[PDB]
Amino acid sequence: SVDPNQYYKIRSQAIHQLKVNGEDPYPHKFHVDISLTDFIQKYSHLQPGDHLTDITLKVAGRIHAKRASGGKLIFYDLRGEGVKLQVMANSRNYKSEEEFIHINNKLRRGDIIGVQGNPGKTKKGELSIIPYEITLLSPCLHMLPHLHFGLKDKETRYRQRYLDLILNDFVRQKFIIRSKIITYIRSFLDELGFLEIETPMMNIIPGGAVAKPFITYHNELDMNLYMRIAPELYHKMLVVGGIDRVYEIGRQFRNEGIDLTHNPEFTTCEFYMAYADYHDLMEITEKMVSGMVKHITGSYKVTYHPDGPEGQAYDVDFTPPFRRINMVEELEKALGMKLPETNLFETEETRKILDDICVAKAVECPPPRTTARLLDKLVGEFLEVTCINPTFICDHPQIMSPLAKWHRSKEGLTERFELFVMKKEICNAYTELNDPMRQRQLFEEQAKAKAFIDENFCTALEYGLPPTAGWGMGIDRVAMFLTDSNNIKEVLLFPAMKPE
Amino acid sequence: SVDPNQYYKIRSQAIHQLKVNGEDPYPHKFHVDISLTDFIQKYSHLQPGDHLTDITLKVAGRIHAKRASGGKLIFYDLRGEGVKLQVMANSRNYKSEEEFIHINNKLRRGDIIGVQGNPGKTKKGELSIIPYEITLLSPCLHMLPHLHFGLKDKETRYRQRYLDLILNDFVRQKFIIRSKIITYIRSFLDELGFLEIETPMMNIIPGGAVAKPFITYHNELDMNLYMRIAPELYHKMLVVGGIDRVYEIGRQFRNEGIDLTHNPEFTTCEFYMAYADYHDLMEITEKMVSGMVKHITGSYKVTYHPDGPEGQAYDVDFTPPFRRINMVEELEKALGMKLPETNLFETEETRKILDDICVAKAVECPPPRTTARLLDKLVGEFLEVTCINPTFICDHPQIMSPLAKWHRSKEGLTERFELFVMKKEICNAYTELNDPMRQRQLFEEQAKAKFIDENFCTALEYGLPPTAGWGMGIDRVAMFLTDSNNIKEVLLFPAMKPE
Repeated sequence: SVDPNQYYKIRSQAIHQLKVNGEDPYPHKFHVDISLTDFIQKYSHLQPGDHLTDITLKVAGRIHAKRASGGKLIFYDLRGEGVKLQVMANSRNYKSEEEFIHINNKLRRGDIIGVQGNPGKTKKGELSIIPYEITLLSPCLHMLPHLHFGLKDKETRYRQRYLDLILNDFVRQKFIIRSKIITYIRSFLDELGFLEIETPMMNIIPGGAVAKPFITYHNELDMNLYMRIAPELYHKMLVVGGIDRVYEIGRQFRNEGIDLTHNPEFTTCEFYMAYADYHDLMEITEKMVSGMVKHITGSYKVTYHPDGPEGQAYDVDFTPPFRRINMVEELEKALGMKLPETNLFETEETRKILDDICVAKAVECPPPRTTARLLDKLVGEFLEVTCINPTFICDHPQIMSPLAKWHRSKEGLTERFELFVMKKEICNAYTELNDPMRQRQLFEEQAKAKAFIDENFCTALEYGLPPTAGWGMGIDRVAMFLTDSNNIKEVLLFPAMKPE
Repeated sequence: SVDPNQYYKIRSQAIHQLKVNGEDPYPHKFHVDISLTDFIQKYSHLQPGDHLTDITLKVAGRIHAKRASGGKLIFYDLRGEGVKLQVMANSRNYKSEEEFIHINNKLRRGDIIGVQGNPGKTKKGELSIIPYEITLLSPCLHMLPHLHFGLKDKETRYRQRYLDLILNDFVRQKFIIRSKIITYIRSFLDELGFLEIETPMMNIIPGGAVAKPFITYHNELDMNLYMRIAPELYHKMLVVGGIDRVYEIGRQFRNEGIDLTHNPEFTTCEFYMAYADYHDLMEITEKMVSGMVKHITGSYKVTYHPDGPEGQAYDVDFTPPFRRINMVEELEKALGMKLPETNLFETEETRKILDDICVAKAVECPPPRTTARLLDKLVGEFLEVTCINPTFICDHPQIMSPLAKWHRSKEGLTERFELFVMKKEICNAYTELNDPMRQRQLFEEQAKAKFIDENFCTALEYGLPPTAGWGMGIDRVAMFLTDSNNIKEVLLFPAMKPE
């Protein structure tokens, strides 16, 4: 058999031969009279045997199958826009029989062609176009996988997305879903009077987050810049400036390991809303997420395959209202035991109480075994695994929530929630800090662990930030869950890949 | 008078004392019953003298002016959402007289306060809220500029945008316009069946563009990455994959000088459309841009100040159809002269004809004086300066358009256009190249003048349909539609040379 390299060499020669022969297989243009989708909807009503010799139309697409029948009849499987239309190339209906031979002899599977012909339906009842003229618009120089075998190797799909999209329609449907999600988010927030904003992705200071950053050098400034991890601080500065409702769906950057659940660049949505608290955002999140799912999917009911198409299937019910649980209470109810008072979560006596609880319940916790990390491990093992449907986990302790405002009624807790779906977090929200002295404390304590402080942002707080609530969502993970992908590369058009 | 640092120290102490005194001026929250804008529309019908003791409402905002009248009556100018509402704090109407004294003594200009009170209108006819209780929500610890004097120093405005927004409402309107522009573009393209996509901003190779790049090191990969200059190559790979219409409104990065018209990161919109040429995109561009202007501004007519509010004012008429000019033809018509044949633009004698023409018409052109650069200077001096209204400049010569497909009818020209507004280009479009050998040639020529995207060459070897591309600088469009002669005016947080 021919191998891929020999096929590519032979076909490049043929196309080169077409050029020198005055038949350049890359012509200036091909105006399409109608899309394949319109053609199918406009002419699906025809009866087996029909042929409209009175209507000539120009369509185009890519050849996926070429089946010769008798030598004066050829069938082409023409694909585009996720649909398919048969080209019944019948010599007697072509411009001329000599040209009919000439065009069929040059066309191969994968070629992009333009078809000018008549609508019709075969005797078997297959909607077809009877071509008067076929034009090779762009040839496929490479050998495509066997028809019906397709492209299944994930590494190849992710490194050649164009090939994945040529062969796999479900991949096209995935990225349509992803775009619909972002579009839906903008519609929802725009209708609530939020201003969609653009803030810097390059900053002079890295800031207090533990995340390892991308560093780049600015030659004109003789200075280093750091790629952003979140737009948070710029958004609140705009809230200080009087823009009460702001959101940004943008790229963030993390300089860490690349694998199936980690990409160096990713997409988040953050919004900040003056004079709201986390209960306001909870109601906002419920309506947005439930409405998104029903609008894009058709139902509140969604099935998801955490381990792959052949693995277990989980039914995820987005029917509002979402289940609401308070972290400490449900953790007590799930353990079947009373935990210490919430204002005692900083004493060492409660730390070992929790340490013992992890020992007794075989809950893994690597060092440091702090109260915060032990609680976090216990919650993930007793409360997050339970959250298959969308579930708000609420009122986290302060010792686990440094950035959030304190709870008004309950000592030691904060005004915070996390929305969990399929055991994973999909958005974070809490009432923000607006005391400039408290913000300076947090920046210094973050800096102490690093070894910077955003003095500009501290100054902005000194001018006055109103009470504000913040919200953040990972778009990629939402896209995974709504495209039934157990992998982040499935929802990234061009995922970062560890080089060959 | 007190200087700003002494004011900040005195007010910080006072707020600290409020804390230790159990009246923390940062309370958890303040629920607003109604926005200032809704309040104004709902209660502007009231009569001078009215006071609705039958309605209690909670509003909030920032104090911009505090004028005491007699000691039991104080007026506060409360601002928010770009609007303004007066608080007529009347002691007889407050919760209690001691609390009324206590709250007014702590409030200063700039403080964010919550007001619970009754709608009403004073005898002068000013819509007001009669407070039953005022709450300090966040104090302004810094001295603000004198009322009526505001913030005018551009450098200060750009380094403290929050302060610029506090003091200058026109700045708020500008960035509302900017968001409307991006939103309008998405609306237009989505309705034409375009898929809004996200393509990588980090790549392993810089690519052939002359642009100076940002380089960053990936530790886990032990490799350098380059910040993108355009998403072009990823979009066409998606068109190869069968997604015929794609667009991306995203950030690009250039590592060059920072000044009033240059920022290291900026926003463009690119889209690619299978089976279209530049005439298709010309009609698309006309409808999008004209419709955008009328939708956001209310008219096709826009006024613009290239040199500032006190300088010359230009009327820019976006009424379709836009004027269309063919570069070589109008350059001949404008020069009053016949140029050489369009297929002779590579001979040295045609280069010297043009060199002489620039000498005779005093058109500055620095070396190298190639045919391409001499034409470009002549076009900018004779054809682009005239383009005040939106004007399509079309059919550029091949010698000036390496990325564009060749024109079938006119030898030496390409299938290309540029949309010019106020003498500046705002979008470029042409019929793309899809011959994989030709793209490889272009990549090789780009590489010698310094790389080759082998992956993108392979994708073309699988087959790219005839496709047309389109690109627009959002920032420059935002400038022209917010009457800004400066890029920092349309960037929320512009890059700034270190103090």
